[PDB]
Amino acid sequence: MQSIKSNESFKSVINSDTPVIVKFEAGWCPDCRAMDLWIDPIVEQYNDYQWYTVNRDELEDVVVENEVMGIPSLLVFKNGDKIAHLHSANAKSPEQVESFLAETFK
Repeated sequence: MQSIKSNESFKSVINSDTPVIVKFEAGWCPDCRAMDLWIDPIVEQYNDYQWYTVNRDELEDVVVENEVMGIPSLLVFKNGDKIAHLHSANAKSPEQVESFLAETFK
């Protein structure tokens, strides 16, 4: 998962013809840390898609405008449009993330 470090970079990768998956997170967060222990196989299954991270405190403008309400959240984009949003309250286990991505990519 490559880190996005600016608003322009964010705009740029979300205007992809092929879908893009972005994890919003922060370094202090033990739920964000948890997710990293189990997310790598899901990333591999979903290899065909680009995965990125956004630090929630670093790009607030992005966070607020994409209606990111807690962390970790997983949002999916295609041609600039937000196509799915996994809110952090439901992002607690690999089962939950897998199910969200299956529902979004079906």
